[PDB]
Amino acid sequence: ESQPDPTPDELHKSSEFTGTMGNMKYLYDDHYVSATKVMSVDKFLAHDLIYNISDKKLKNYDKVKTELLNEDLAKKYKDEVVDVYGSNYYVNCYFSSKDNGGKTCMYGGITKHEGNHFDNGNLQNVLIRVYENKRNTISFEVQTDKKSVTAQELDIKARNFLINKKNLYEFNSSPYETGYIKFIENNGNTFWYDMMPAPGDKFDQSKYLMMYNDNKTVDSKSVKIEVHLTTKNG
Ligand SMILES: [Zn+2]
Repeated sequence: ESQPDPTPDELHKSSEFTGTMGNMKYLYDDHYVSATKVMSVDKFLAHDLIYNISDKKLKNYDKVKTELLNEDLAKKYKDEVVDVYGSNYYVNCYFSSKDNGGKTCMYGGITKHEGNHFDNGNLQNVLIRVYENKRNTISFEVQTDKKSVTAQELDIKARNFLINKKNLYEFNSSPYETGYIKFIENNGNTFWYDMMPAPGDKFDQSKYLMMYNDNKTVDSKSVKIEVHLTTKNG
């Protein structure tokens, strides 16, 4: 059923990462694609959808391609009016079938608009508990207007806060050696994401963000979230 917690040896270690941690920071530091009530207009590969979404803030794009885990998911949302929220990238973002106004790429992040908001139009607060070397040091809330929200949206908001509050990611490296965010649903199901880059000297943004392609959603009103960091080295 649910995924078992991380084994000690499998968590990515920042000490084994030789690239620029700033490239991971970029993906979560006040960085995200957002849109409401849109419908896809085109496709590239069988598992993706293309939307006309403009970079409101910093005019960097007018088109967005989101890749999904499979062809079924893409077909399911193809003609639906949806809301979008996710972390985008530009390096190795591929479009056109020889040819096929900037463009940007991302994974998952879509939810149906209809019936997915709160009656009183208020926002739902989600508590995030932070653990450092097995100690709950701080806890804070992030918000969403969606009853059923993607795990990606909640993750992004949580890391954005920790970047500023705890300097989660810096340009050169990170004060933490290990890190993973865990979700606990009200039906008992659990799952987690590794918050550190794979070992080596070159961070692959596209490959990392791919973990969101399942378009996983959770009930904002009842889900629990825990961030587990260690400085177990230094
Ligand atoms: Zn909506």
